[PDB]
Order: sequence, then C-alpha cells, then structure tokens
Amino acid sequence: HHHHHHMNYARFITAASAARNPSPIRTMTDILSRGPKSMISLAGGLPNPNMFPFKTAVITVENGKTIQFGEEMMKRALQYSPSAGIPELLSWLKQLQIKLHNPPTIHYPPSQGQMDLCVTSGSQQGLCKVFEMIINPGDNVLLDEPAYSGTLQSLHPLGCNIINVASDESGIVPDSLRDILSRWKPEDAKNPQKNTPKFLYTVPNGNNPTGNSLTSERKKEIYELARKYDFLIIEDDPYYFLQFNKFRVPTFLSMDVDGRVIRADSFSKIISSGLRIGFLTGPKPLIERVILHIQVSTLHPSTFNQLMISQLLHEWGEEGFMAHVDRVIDFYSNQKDAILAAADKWLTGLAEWHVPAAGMFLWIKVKGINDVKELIEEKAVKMGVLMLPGNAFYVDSSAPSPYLRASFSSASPEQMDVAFQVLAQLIKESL
Amino acid sequence: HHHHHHMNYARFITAASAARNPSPIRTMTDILSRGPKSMISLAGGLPNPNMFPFKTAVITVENGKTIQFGEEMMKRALQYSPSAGIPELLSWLKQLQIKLHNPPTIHYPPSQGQMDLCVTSGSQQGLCKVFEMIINPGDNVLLDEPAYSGTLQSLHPLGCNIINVASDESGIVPDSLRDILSRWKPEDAKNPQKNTPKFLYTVPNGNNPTGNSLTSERKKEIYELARKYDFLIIEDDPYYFLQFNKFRVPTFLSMDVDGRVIRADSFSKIISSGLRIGFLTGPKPLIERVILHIQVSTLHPSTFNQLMISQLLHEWGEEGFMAHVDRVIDFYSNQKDAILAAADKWLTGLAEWHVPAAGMFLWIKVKGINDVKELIEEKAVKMGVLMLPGNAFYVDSSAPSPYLRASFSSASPEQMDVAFQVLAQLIKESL
Repeated sequence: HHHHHHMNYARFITAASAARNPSPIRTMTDILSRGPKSMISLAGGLPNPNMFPFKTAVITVENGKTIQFGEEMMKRALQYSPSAGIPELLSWLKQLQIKLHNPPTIHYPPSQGQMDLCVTSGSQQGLCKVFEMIINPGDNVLLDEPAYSGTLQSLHPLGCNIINVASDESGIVPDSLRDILSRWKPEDAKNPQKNTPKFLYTVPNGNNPTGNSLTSERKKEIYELARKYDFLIIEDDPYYFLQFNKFRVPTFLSMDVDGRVIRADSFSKIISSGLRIGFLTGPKPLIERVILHIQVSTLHPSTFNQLMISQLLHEWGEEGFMAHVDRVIDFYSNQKDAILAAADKWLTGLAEWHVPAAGMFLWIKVKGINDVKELIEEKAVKMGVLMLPGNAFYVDSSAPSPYLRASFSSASPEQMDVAFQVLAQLIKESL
Repeated sequence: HHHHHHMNYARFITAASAARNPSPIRTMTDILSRGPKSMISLAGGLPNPNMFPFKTAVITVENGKTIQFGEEMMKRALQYSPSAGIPELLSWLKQLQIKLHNPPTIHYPPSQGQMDLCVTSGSQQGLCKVFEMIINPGDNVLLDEPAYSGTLQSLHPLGCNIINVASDESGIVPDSLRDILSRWKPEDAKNPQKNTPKFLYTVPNGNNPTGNSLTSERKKEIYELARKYDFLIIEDDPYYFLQFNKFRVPTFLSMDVDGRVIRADSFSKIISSGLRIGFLTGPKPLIERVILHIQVSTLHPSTFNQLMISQLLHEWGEEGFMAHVDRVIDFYSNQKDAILAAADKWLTGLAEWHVPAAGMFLWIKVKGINDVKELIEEKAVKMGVLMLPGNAFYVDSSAPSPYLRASFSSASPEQMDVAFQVLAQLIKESL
C-alpha cells in the first residue's frame, strides 16, 4: 500500500485566502494558440512592446556562455509573463527538484498534494504569502529560536502565538517538540477550538544566525510528529546550496509522503540576491493560493531576470549548476576556516562557538557577560569594529543576549584577525 | 493661512499594519559609511557578490545611449538594495513628481503627510499593499464600475463592501458620490461604528475597460467631498502617460493640500511591463506601512531592473522622457484613430462607443442584446475573432453585460477591419 495520509488543506487556508479567485492577465493565450493562427484577437490587455526603449542585451558569464537577448527575446523579456514563472524556468526547476529530492508527491492527484512549483520575487515573498495564507490571529505556530529576524518580523503582525521549540547544535530537538505537542491529543487537530499548531517553520541548513543544521534522523522524527498532530512543515532552505559537508542531508520535501511540506528555495546566496528570484515547491492546493495572491500583487517575477537565470541554467545543465555550487561552497568553506582560526587565536577562553555546518555566519557566545550590546554599539564602534548583537534573532529582542553574529562572507583573514583582536580586548576590559 | 486639514492616519491603518516594525537587511550601512573607512564590520548579512556568475551587461537603447554595467556596477545590480528603491531612482522620480504635479505636501512635517515615494515591484504591488493596509472586513469603500478586473479580485477577499459610484463619459459623477455620502454625517468619520468609507479608488485617465477620463472640475468636487467626509483617494493612474489630449488634466495629487491622496504610477505601459517597476507617492505615514510590508515580502524591486530604468531616465532627462512619452502617445493615438474608423465603417448602427481619452481600449456597447458572451466565446471564436466580454469588469460578473472591450495596442488597420466585419455579421445574425 502506497504510503501517506489523507490531507484536508482547508484547515490551513484562511477565509480570505480561500475566497481568492483567478486573476491572470488575459487568459486568452490558450484559446488563441491552439486555435487558428489567423484568429484576430482584440481581447488582450498587453501593451505594445515595440514602444519599449531597450532593444538588445549582452550579458557576460564567468564559467558559462555569454547570454544574448536579440530583438525578439528582448521584447519578451520586457513584457508580462505568467504568474507562476516562465515555463522553461519552471520545467528546469521541476527537474532539479526531482533530481535533488525525488519528492513522493510528484504524481499524486492535485487535490491530495501533487508537487507544484511557483517562481517568486525572492524566496521571502513566497514565505510571506504562505504565512498570510495560513495564519488567523490566535493560531499557534512552532519554530526554533534564534531565527531569521525577517521571519519574526513577518509573523509578529499576523497575531499568531509563536511557541519556541528547543534547539541545539543539531537543530530542533525532537524530544522538545514531542513534549510541547503533548499539550494536545492528535484528534484535536480535527477540532478548531483546540487550536493545535498549524505549522512548524525551520531553516534546516545553516540557520541564520547560529550556523547549525538538522540531522537526517531528527528530520524523520520531526516529520512523524507533523503527521501525528497534522501540521504542515515550512522548510525555508536558502542555504541548502551552501552546505560544507560532502553529502547533503535529505530534506523534508524528500520524505513528504503526506503532502504536508512547503519548501522555499533561493538562488539569492549563490547566483543573485538583487535579481529577486526564488521558488516555492509544495502541494498544489496550497501553492495555488499563493499564486492567486501573486496575481493581485507583483503579478509575476521580472521576466527579464527569469530569462537571465533560465538561460544560464539551461546552458550549464545540472553538471554546470552543481559545479558552480561547488565553487561557491569551496569559497565559503575557506572563509569559514579563516574565521574559525581567528576565533581560535584571539577569542579562546573569552567566548565559545560551534563550527557552522552551512551558510555564512559564526555565532559567538561571549563568556561572563549578560548582554553584548553594551560592548558593541557603544565600545566596539569606537575601536573600528562592528558585529551584530544576537537580540534581534529572538521573538523577545529586549531580553539580554550574550551572543554575537559574525559574518564570514567577505572579510579577509587579516580583517578577521584584527576584528577578533579588538573583540578580545573589549571582553577582557569588561570583566 | 496655509491650506489643508489635520489628518489622523491611524483611522486608515489596520491593527496588523500598525503592528509592523522595521526589518531592513542590515541597517549598519549608515553607521559604517559615516564612521571611519577602516571600520571592519563582521555585522552585515550580504552574500559575497563575487560568487555571482553574471559579470557585465550591455543594453542597447533606441533614442538613447547604450547602457553599460561594468564589473562593479554589475555586482551592485546583483545585490540587495533598499526596500523603497535605489536612491538615484527615488531622487529622479521625486523631481519628476514635483515637475508634473507640484504636490502641496512636499515640505509638510512627516506626521501630517509629507510627500514620500516608494518604488514597487509593479504599481499593482503597491496598490495591493495599500488595500491590505487599510481594509478591515466590513469596511466600506467607494469606486466606479466598470473597473480593472485585478482591482476587483484584490478587494474581494478583503471583505470590504464595495459601493458603486456612478460614472459616465467624464468619469465619476460627483452628484452620485455626494448622494451616496449623504447616508452619513461628516462627523461620523470620527466614530468607527458608523463605518464611513475609508477611501475612494479610481483610475482617472483611460479607465480600463471604458477609455474614459475624469475632468478637472470633477476632480476638484471629488476632492472636496473627500475632505468633508474624511476619506482617502487612491489615484491609480497607469495610463497617466498615455493621454491623447495635448494638456494633461491636473491630478488628485496636485491638489492634495490635506495629505489624503495615495497615487500609483507605472512605467508598465510605456517603458516595460515585464521589468516590474512602478511607484507609489503619498503621505509618509501611509507609505511607511507599505515599505514595512515590502521589507518582509519582496524586500526590494530588482536592483538590476531599477538601474536599467534609472540610467535610461538620467541620460534622457525630463526632455528625453517627455519626448519618449510623446512618441508613444503618437503611436497609440494613431491606433485609436484606426479602430474608431473600423467601428465607424462596420459597427455603425449595430453598436455605440465613446472616443477613448487615454489608454489602449475601446469599450463597445452592442445594441439589441442583453449579454455578449453568447456571440463571442461560442460564435466569434469559430469565425476567427476574439474580443473581451465586459462581465469581468464588474463586481457582479454574472450579471449580463452588452459590452465588449477591444484592444487597439497592436492590431493593424486591416486586422481591425476584418475583426469588426465579423462582429457586425454576428450582431446582425443575432437579431
């Protein structure tokens, strides 16, 4: 018997989200193409692209072929395109997801969670619209702190109760999640008044700010709890392609037999943050709610920027894409080694840290102080150094934090050495 | 005494919108630049742009200088940028708004509505976030039908009561608005339980689908009603730069002594729809709520696409921008003349229409039929022609509509002649 549980997606969709109806720009593109080519439509609502002033583009690529938009491709790049993304980018990304994650839901019926993808204007846009789709005021949601400050700022106005799940150097601790969920009975998920959690959100690789990643065994245990208590998992994975380990841990999407995982991927850290391109992968009924919200907001991701990325990826193939990933990992892993060496030299005895598993941040706990912000934004700024106090990564940002987040994306080894010399002095003269 | 009334912006901001707090990507950009240049920050959260694969760009321009992104500019184009837009585009657009509209609010205190601008990922994103900022379920809002289908689809899930204001060939009819508002007393606006309308929304030039535009005298009367009953005006003006008249009618923004107008502009019809660039202009406290929502969603408009537009506009200057506008008007006005000639020839006696004042649509009322959709999507599609039934432009899209929207953005005169021959035959053989 094929594995996986029946889902009722209506439990995870607000009344406003369910009320949305389709609003594409001129759906006649289907009735015209299949019909006669001599079919004259005065029914469309597209501006004439011959008026647009940019005419051709040439974009050079390191380790890839030059990208050229000739006259006709430029007119396409400068015109509206489908809400979920251009078809050639969607098709390539779907094949990538199948290669990397082989999701169980690929061939499910739509109504029981068939895998669907949506290109978004950055991954964070997809996450925001997912949160907005699900959360009514008073709903309970689960996540591990410290968390990305932007996620916390997105959730705050929605009025949900954020329930912290304990975490350590291997991510969320399943025993903590199990203990929290024992507040409910599993059947309470079928009774709205009981207010069982709607979802668990986590960054499973290279959490910002901690650098920690989940293990495979913990992901399996967490997934089983999500099935038992019938909550969704929001897998926000922007550092998926920045793991230092040779082998990537299987994702929640890869084990999602039920159709309860919404995954966010991004090329923001590896290909371009400024182009505003990410993508959601998840069950069709939930992805459809996000698409409909896009249709009345941004309409679509930039057609031009999608064509840039799509042409890059098609020429690279999976091989060239993974080779690029491996160059970027190599660079960040060397930066990681450099910042750890500077910490070993100058901060030993004064602070403690875990080795980042992925991403671009080192999370430093200063010993013998209750709050860092004293010796950073008032003392380190006078000595020529700035690192980020940890307070902003908690729901309660006023509580004291002895943590600093240090970035290793760009500093040279010399800059890291100086920076940690200064920090060591500050810690010393503050004890 | 300087003209304009005290505003209380809290009356137009939902609890969720007011709850938002600032969430920029690493605000340390200010403490670093003014500080010493030898200040080492490990506090930022930017990915290293040297990893990104695109290295230079060359973009040709008709009637303008070729745009070049060299190595350093490309790294900027591929990186995160500020939520409200890049500074050089904001500054140029602010000067444009001052030139075109000379808004009264330029030098007001922030708290009483100082003019502020936000570049958005298309104008519709700004409008969506404005609607979301204002509307609680059950709130009353005012607009004229027929209206852009996307606006209606955006408002539907928010649960507002849409109150139709009568409109004719000169836009909203002020006597209708006055009669509707007589349901309330002006002081009811200071009593939430009375549920006075929160805003009036309109497309004042070249309404989609009608082609009609407001007159100056009506705008003044409408503005006075907005002051008297204390509602905002949402001026959605994507065809502002596509007016066929030599002189543009003054905008609501140009008369906004109170700070009660939120204006949406777009370059989607004139420079590029696919680049997803528009902008809001409005009172600082309201624009700030939109920016904060952007900060947790799209983060910013594509940096690359903003640099393309900004470099185009700076090289053109106001003179080159207006010259481009005038070429585009010339083209669309000729298309307008062509579709009117085809209507004169083939549809006279069978339909009636008003001459479009702006934009790219002709709105045709078929005589002697209650609903068109019979003779379009089941009869015209077999004869090689498609035009858009008017039903989608009303809140009640199931009510019969004898109207068709015909686009003149692209068809040749020959295609228009054929299309209207067919439509004339269909009307004839359906009576």
